[PDB]
Amino acid sequence: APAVPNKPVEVKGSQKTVMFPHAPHEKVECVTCHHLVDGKESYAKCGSSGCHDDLTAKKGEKSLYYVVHAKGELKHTSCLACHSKVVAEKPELKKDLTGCAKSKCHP
Ligand code: HEM
Ligand code: HEM
Ligand code: HEM
Ligand code: HEM
Repeated sequence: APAVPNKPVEVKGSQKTVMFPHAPHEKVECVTCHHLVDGKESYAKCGSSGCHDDLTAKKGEKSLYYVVHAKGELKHTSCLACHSKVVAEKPELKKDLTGCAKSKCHP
């Protein structure tokens, strides 16, 4: 695999950009997020052409907003789905990991 980035990286939408840190996710398997595509591994950007390249729609497989924020029923784990399970076990982190304002994603 390539080396994991050692600094936070940009995740751009149509209007806002959020910084993603790999360090706190050191014990999550790479494949949980960089999922297989047509049975092969890939570390391309999520919003790459032919991937989740619709930067304005809020629903649908092709929407980057949806694959990031949807709370349930998906084929792979979204950022908000996993963070909601962590907050049930560590409720002190609710606003940092799930808030829409003043959180670690949208400070
Ligand atoms: C597991 C150790 C693992 C590896 C390896 C890895 C690599 C990696 C690379 C090479 C990039 C840069 C992509 C580029 O082409 O610029 C990258 C970026 C993102 N990653 Fe990652 N990553 C590993 C693990 C994880 C885990 C566990 C998750 C989810 C919690 C995750 C997520 C992301 C995200 C988001 C990005 C940014 C993509 C974008 O569209 O900007 N990585 N990773
Ligand atoms: C970048 C790390 C990235 C993320 C994040 C991500 C998430 C993701 C989710 C949550 C789903 C399920 C959506 C649903 O159930 O409606 C999902 C599904 C697909 N993905 Fe994805 N995805 C990331 C990376 C990439 C890349 C680099 C591509 C293009 C090669 C891509 C494509 C797809 C496709 C196609 C699907 C639908 C079928 C499936 O495998 O579930 N994703 N992704
Ligand atoms: C989806 C790409 C996604 C994002 C975005 C994301 C962000 C994120 C941040 C900003 C933090 C806080 C770290 C800090 O304050 O420096 C954080 C922390 C944790 N996350 Fe996350 N995360 C995304 C995805 C996922 C997934 C899919 C999981 C679970 C499979 C996950 C888990 C965690 C955990 C655990 C932490 C640390 C919590 C703690 O106990 O301190 N994240 N994430
Ligand atoms: C709380 C549920 C919450 C809301 C609501 C929210 C909104 C939001 C918007 C409107 C954007 C901009 C869309 C665009 O520019 O196209 C956006 C972008 C991102 N968000 Fe978000 N968001 C909420 C919560 C969180 C949390 C807790 C995290 C981190 C786990 C997070 C992450 C992201 C990421 C990544 C982006 C950029 C990619 C994209 O969705 O286009 N959000 N958010």
